[PDB]
Formats: sequence, structure tokens, C-alpha cells
Amino acid sequence: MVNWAAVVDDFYQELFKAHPEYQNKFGFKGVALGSLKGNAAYKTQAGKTVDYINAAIGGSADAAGLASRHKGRNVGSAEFHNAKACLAKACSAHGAPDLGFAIDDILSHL
Ligand code: HEM
Repeated sequence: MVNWAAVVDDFYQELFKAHPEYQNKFGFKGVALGSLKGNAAYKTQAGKTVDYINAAIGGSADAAGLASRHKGRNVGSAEFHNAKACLAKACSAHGAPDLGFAIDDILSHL
């Protein structure tokens, strides 16, 4: 099956490399990017992100709910447009399908 866990790991490397300040909103704030895999808070976030991707593909994802929760952290359209770019890179590096359609669904509620 598609190694979405590896995709998500690359996605967060790309995201925080380009926008390090985004990391400050997480429980792994301040942690070196190259060490995130050994961080408990990151492990949980990465898993939830993978789950969301599998939910989007499976048809169960609550994009409105996810959008609302991100607004609840002051994360909106600008951030998700930036994320769309990083995720496209991560998917391409793994021969995985692009997830732009899934991010657009979230953007439609932001
Ligand atoms: C590909 C785009 C993204 C996906 C699929 C995604 C997915 C998720 C998911 C599934 C959760 C957990 C929601 C829950 O527990 O109900 C979450 C939480 C969160 N996301 Fe995102 N996210 C994305 C982009 C971003 C970006 C760009 C930021 C910028 C700061 C961000 C910030 C956060 C924060 C701060 C939380 C809460 C973390 C916590 O509870 O400690 N996300 N995200």
C-alpha cells in the first residue's frame, strides 16, 4: 500500500523547513527537524495526519471539521496554500498520488 506515513514525514520536513514558525503551534515546538521522528508529540500528530489522508481517500473525511479546527489555532487559507505546495513535493518524492484535491476541500471551508 502507499506509504502515507513516509509521505507525511516528508511533508512536515518540507513544511517546517519553508515555514519554521508553523512549528511553534505544535507540542514539538523547538525540536530539531531531523529529530522529530523521536518526539512523542510529533508521532501523534503525524499519525493523525496520516489518518486524515486515509479518511479523505476513503470518503469519510470531515473537511469542514478540520478547517474549523485549524481556524481555532489561527491557521487559515494562506497556511493551507503553502501546505499544498509542500505536500505535492512529498507525494511526488514517493510516487504517491497528489493530494491537492483533498487540500482544496479544506480550503473550500477556510
Ligand atoms: C496538508 C495539510 C494539513 C493537514 C492534512 C493537517 C491535518 C491535521 C490533523 C488531522 C490534525 C488533528 C486534528 C484533530 O485532532 O482533530 C491537525 C492539527 C493541527 N494542525 Fe494541521 N494539518 C495540515 C496543515 C497544517 C498547517 C499548515 C498548520 C500550520 C501551523 C497546521 C497546524 C495544526 C495545529 C497547530 C494542530 C493542533 C496540534 C495540537 O493539538 O497540538 N496544520 N492537523
